[PDB]
Amino acid sequence: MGVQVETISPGDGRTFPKRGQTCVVHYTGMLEDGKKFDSSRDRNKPFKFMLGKQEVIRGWEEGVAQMSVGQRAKLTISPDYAYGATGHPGIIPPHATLVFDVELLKLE
Amino acid sequence: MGVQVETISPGDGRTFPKRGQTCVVHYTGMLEDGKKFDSSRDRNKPFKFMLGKQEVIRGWEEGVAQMSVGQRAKLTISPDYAYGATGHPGIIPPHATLVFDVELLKLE
Repeated sequence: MGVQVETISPGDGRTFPKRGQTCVVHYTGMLEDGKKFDSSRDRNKPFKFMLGKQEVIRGWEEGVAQMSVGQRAKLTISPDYAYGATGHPGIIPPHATLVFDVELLKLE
Repeated sequence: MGVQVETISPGDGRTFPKRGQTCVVHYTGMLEDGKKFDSSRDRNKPFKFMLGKQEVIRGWEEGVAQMSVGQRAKLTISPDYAYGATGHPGIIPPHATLVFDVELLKLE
């Protein structure tokens, strides 16, 4: 099923992350029931990752690439695009669909 | 391939974790190249988990059950018994075999 991107608030509509750019984001990740399992907002520190390096789940690689700079969006990511059958025991159950609220602050 | 348990130092040879008991352990987890990705020792705080609850990877569920109280052992865990194809991007690569040094301190 992959990743579905639903907007929360608009970006510039013009600047989209390209391979090798560093995306600077704030995010919150929730299980399908709404339980938060991770958030950069609760650390008060944006998270950075390089697009295409696979240092985030596939749903982020392909979903954040669809966002424009400044946009906030909800990414609903099916387990094949997340942590799969094994999940991450103690944090993410097996076969978990995840929901992330992501704001793309800037590209570096 | 599952989990292989190789001893490091002996336990009592008599008391093995049973379903529903809380295992109190110190551990270090390494990727196959030896890079440490997690350790309760570096937090100076033992880790507790309940056997059979799937709050640890399958290799722990089935490998720690083979340890006796007081034993320290090396668990080599193939990806199917760990984090599988997806891994945990940014921490555990896809299809990673992991090595844990685990000491079973006590059962609660």
